[PDB]
Parts: sequence; structure tokens; C-alpha cells
Amino acid sequence: LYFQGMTEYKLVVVGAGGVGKSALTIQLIQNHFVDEYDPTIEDSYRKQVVIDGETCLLDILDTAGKEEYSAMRDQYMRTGEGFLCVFAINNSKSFADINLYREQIKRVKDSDDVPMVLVGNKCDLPTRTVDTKQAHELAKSYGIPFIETSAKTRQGVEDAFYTLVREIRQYRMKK
Ligand SMILES: Nc1nc2c(ncn2[C@@H]2O[C@H](COP(=O)(O)OP(=O)(O)OP(=O)(O)O)[C@@H](O)[C@H]2O)c(=O)[nH]1
Ligand SMILES: Nc1nc2c(ncn2[C@@H]2O[C@H](COP(=O)(O)OP(=O)(O)OP(=O)(O)O)[C@@H](O)[C@H]2O)c(=O)[nH]1
Ligand SMILES: [Mg+2]
Repeated sequence: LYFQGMTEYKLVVVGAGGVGKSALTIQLIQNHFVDEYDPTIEDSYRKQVVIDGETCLLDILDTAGKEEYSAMRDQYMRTGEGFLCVFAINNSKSFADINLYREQIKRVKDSDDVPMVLVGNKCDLPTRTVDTKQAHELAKSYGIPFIETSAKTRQGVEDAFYTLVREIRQYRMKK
């Protein structure tokens, strides 16, 4: 649970290719928006942050959306403590891919109450095909938070990662 007395949280960002998981992560870690698309195999970042007064060590795993790197899933799902399940609000297919990740996480962790947050990214764009209410209704049925983000403008970026931390904390305080 702790590293040098700081509370450790192992966050994993998952979702289809091109949804913005790297841009989100890099916005949180480095406070800059990546405009280019450099597909990820698997990257990781640590960040010391205060969340609700608690000094946390975040270990954020930035995973592959491209199917060619699927063999790496089982390993990150075993070690991850909470999952940001990311789709893009202009990509219907990405929204339809959410439960591919969710069900795989549940299967690997053999658990129905794994901490997760649904993230609808690219909320800056005009061309929305996935509505707020539609994604909200899904997250409600899952019993998880839903947050709209823009890696470009920073809207909701902290909220997405910090909500996940709060959910893990609540899951842990239960036990
Ligand atoms: N307008 C806008 N573009 C975004 C946003 N987030 C990401 N992008 C762009 O979308 C493209 C892909 O973003 P990435 O973060 O590389 O995507 P990814 O989900 O990490 O992709 P994989 O690593 O292949 O799974 C890039 O060109 C980003 O600049 C956002 O919030 N708004
Ligand atoms: N966790 C998980 N994700 C999966 C699985 N199969 C596919 N995916 C994800 O979903 C994507 C493919 O789903 P779609 O967006 O419908 O794509 P598609 O039509 O099958 O193929 P393309 O459009 O060519 O990418 C992959 O790139 C992965 O990100 C699976 O078994 N488990
Ligand atoms: Mg990436």
C-alpha cells in the first residue's frame, strides 16, 4: 500500500487505439498536449501528487489500444489496481470497445468490483457521436464514475485520474 510512507496507487489507462490515453497521461504528468499520434506499446510514469490531503505515489501504466499488442493485457490487468476506461466522444467504435476491456479486467482479476472510471475524451471537438447521457447511462449501470475530458484543454483530466484514486481508496477502506 505504501512507498516511503506515501500511498501507492497503480492506475492503468485502457481503451481503443487513438482515444487519447497517452495525451491524457502526458497532460497529467507533464502539463502539455501531444498533437502527434505515436501509437503506444506500453509506457509507465510515476508522479507524486496530493489528492484530498493525502500524499500519493501514482504509477500510471499507459497501455496499447492497437490489437497487435494484446498479449501484454493479462500482465497489466493482474498488477493494475484501478482502470481508466477511455473512449473518444467522436468515435462510436471506441465506445463499443469499452466492455471488451472491462470484461477482460474482471476475468483476469476474478472480481466484479475492480475500481474503474469511464472517460469520454476529446470533449473539445465539435463532431460528437457519443452523447453525454448515453455514456452516463452506461456508467450508471456499471456503478462507476463517468468523466468527460479533453487532453487538449485539460478539462476533466485531473478529475478523471483523481476520481480513480478516490475509488481505489474507498475500495481499500472497505477492507
Ligand atoms: N482534439 C483532441 N485531440 C486529442 C485529444 N486527446 C488526444 N487527441 C489526439 O488524438 C491522437 C491520438 O491520441 P493518443 O494519446 O496518441 O492516443 P492513444 O489512445 O494513446 O493511442 P494508442 O497508444 O495507439 O492506443 C493524437 O493526434 C492526439 O493529439 C483530445 O482531448 N482532444
Ligand atoms: N480488452 C480487449 N480489447 C479488445 C479485444 N478485441 C479487440 N479489442 C479492442 O478493440 C479494438 C477493435 O475493436 P473495433 O474498434 O470494433 O475494431 P474492428 O472493427 O474490430 O477493427 P479495426 O477497425 O480494423 O481496428 C482493438 O484495437 C482493441 O483496442 C479483446 O478481446 N479484449
Ligand atoms: Mg498511446
